[PDB]
Parts: sequence; C-alpha cells; structure tokens
Amino acid sequence: SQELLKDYIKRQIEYYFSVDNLERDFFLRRKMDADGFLPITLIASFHRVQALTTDISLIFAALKDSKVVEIVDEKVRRREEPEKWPLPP
Ligand code: NA
Repeated sequence: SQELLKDYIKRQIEYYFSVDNLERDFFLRRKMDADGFLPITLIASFHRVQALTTDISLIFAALKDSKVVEIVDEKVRRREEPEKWPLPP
C-alpha cells in the first residue's frame, strides 16, 4: 500500500541518479553542489515524484538504505563518484 507507493518513489528517484539519466540531465546536475548533493525537497518537486506523493517522510523513507543514493540530512546524492556530475548553474 504505502509500501507499494514507497517502491515506486524509490525506483523513480533512483532513476534520476542513474548514469543513464545523469549523462543527459543537465538541469539536475546544474542544481548539485560541489559534492553532488541536491535538496531532497527539490527532488520532491519534480512532476513524476509529486504525482505519487507530497509526504516528505515517505520520500525520505523510500530512499533509506538505498544502494544508489546517499542521504545526508536534507540532501541526497549518487553514492558512486558523485563529484564527477555537478555542472555550473
Ligand atoms: Na523546489
């Protein structure tokens, strides 16, 4: 139920941080800081995520113990070599 919704949110956000998406998603990379971090609330504003939920606790929960992304406080980044992806804003 909410477990199912969490799975869709997880797969969607993990896609944003995939190499396949990152090679072409210049908007996302222009929003990263130098360590590759993005605000989780920015991800929450993306159309395909906001359609699924506006519950920020559910969005955080979907990403807990992800093998693709790392959460530090309010920010999220790709786990593997995040620093290679940021672009000038
Ligand atoms: Na936003």
